[PDB]
Amino acid sequence: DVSLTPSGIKVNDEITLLYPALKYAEELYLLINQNKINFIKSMAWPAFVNNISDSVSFIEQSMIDNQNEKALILFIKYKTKIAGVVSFNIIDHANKTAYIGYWLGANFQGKGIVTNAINKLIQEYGDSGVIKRFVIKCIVDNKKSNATALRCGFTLEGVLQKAEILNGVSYDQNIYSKVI
Ligand SMILES: CC(C)(COP(=O)(O)OP(=O)(O)OC[C@H]1O[C@@H](n2cnc3c(N)ncnc32)[C@H](O)[C@@H]1OP(=O)(O)O)[C@@H](O)C(=O)NCCC(=O)NCCS
Ligand SMILES: CC(=O)N[C@@H](CC(=O)O)C(=O)N[P@@](=O)(OCCCN)OC[C@H]1O[C@@H](n2cnc3c(N)ncnc32)[C@H](O)[C@@H]1O
Repeated sequence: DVSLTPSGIKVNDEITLLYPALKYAEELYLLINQNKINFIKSMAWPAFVNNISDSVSFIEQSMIDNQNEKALILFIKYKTKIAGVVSFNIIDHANKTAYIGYWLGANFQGKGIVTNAINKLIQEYGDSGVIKRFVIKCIVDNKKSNATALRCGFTLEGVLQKAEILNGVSYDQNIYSKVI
């Protein structure tokens, strides 16, 4: 499979999902910083990304989790730029289940980048038999994330009451799955 390269997973001509590395810390940090105000509306961690050292620490932990298959954290490269992150936040091997996370900088939204990334990951891990069940959880009022889940052919399974806390406030999540 020529799409599986040493540096990452080639999705298409414009998108590669990069294995984390320290060389990305500066660009990743700058991207998060640029999007902090908007990102704080949908995720709990951006509020606390205050220096490049925070992105270094995130990269170091992500590499440890990747090594041990606890998670799969990938940095989305679109053309020449880091565009965001796509992940299996959790890989449950015993139950062949992966829980998916994602974000894109504002300048990279509206381009199908995360939908293409997710489709590629499901082909690679799902059609190979490693993962049987893929899961997306997202706050009910997160319009774009819900649209992405549906665009990727996931099915709504239910609503998880008060399941995600942002800034001390609990929000309901939709839980979506795609089963192989
Ligand atoms: C959720 C998030 C990743 C969605 O980004 P996105 O760009 O809409 O993601 P997709 O890859 O699904 O792209 C779909 C959009 O691209 C358009 N598009 C353009 N080219 C496309 C292609 N090749 N394929 C599919 N869609 C394409 C679609 O029309 C759609 O745009 P629209 O919203 O104007 O209808 C983004 O809003 C984000 O990062 N938000 C903040 C963080 C966050 O909420 N994360 C998830 C927490 S649950
Ligand atoms: C997104 C989605 O579909 N569902 C939701 C809801 C859910 O699953 O509970 C979700 O996963 N939300 P999320 O904010 O938290 C993940 C932990 C859940 N407890 O992660 C979003 C992205 O941010 C990345 N990410 C996390 N920390 C990061 C950091 N410090 N720097 C850069 N990227 C980071 C991460 O790798 C992922 O790709």
